[PDB]
Amino acid sequence: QDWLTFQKKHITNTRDVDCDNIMSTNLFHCKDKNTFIYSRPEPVKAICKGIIASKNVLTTSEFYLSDCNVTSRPCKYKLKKSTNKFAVTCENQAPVHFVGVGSA
Repeated sequence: QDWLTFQKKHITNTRDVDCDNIMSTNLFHCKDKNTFIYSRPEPVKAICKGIIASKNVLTTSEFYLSDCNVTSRPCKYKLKKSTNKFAVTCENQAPVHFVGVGSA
């Protein structure tokens, strides 16, 4: 989509996110699982340096990222708080898509 709205979708202001509450917003619209990126926008975009075409890149740094995984309970979750690097799809040297946490 775009660099700015990607922030609205995955860039949050809190490491301790009430994702359990947030999910009632159509943004998450009672999702099963979503990771967030608690970061400044600039550090995030820096991963995409050199990336013109749309392709995913792995973060060189570790970021404060949490995964809301829905339990057996309907739209109720567990929070998994992690600090790791992530993969994002960059285009025009801007992250627009989140691929997921998973790396060495």
